[PDB]
Amino acid sequence: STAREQPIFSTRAHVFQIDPATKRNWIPAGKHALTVSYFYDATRNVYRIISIGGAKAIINSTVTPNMTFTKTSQKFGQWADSRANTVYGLGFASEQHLTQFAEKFQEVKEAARLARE
Repeated sequence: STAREQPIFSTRAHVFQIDPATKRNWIPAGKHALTVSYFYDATRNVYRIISIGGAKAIINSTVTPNMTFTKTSQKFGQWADSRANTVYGLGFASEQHLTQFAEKFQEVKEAARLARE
């Protein structure tokens, strides 16, 4: 619990990102399903969504007080990251998995809100 980086939640999902030019077409990021997790950075007092693929951080989004995750199908969800200047999309294996990720997003945003004070 005293770790610099504390794992919070991990799940599997295929990752995508909206095309930066028109923000209409979805572009797969790392074709295969990857582990997507929420971590608590005790060094910066922030929560982050991280996903590693091909020795690269396909996702490293800091969860801010007004960042929102929206379900756009029964198994897909997305969120805009204004800091990173992109939009991430996740395709889960089931509706239950999407629900799990979304509920954790909300629980973690609450922390960020209090974290911001």
